[PDB]
Amino acid sequence: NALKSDFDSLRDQIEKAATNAKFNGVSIADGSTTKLTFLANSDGSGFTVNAKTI
Amino acid sequence: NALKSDFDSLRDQIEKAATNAKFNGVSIADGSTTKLTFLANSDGSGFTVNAKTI
Repeated sequence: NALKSDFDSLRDQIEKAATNAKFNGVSIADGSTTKLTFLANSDGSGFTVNAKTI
Repeated sequence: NALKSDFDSLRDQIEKAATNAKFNGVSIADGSTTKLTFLANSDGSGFTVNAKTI
C-alpha cells in the first residue's frame, strides 16, 4: 500500500508537470493542439512542427 | 502498578507531543483541518495535501 501511494503521487506529479508546460497560452507538449506552425519565409510559408504530447 | 503508571505517563506525553506539532499555528499532524492546499501555478492551481491525524 505504501508503494501504491508513492506510485500515485508520482503519477499526479507527472500530470501536473505536463499540464503546466505552457508558453504564452500555447503548448506543444500538453496535447491542446495537433501542431504548431511558425513563420519561415517572408512569403508566409510556415515552419511545420508536430505536437508531441507528453 | 508501576508498569501501568509508566504506560499512563507515556500516554499523556504522547498526547501532548501530538498537540505541540504546529508551524506558525498551522498544522497537518493534529487534524485540525482536513487538508492544506498549496500554490502550483500563476493561475492559483492548488497542491492538495490531505491531513493525516497522528
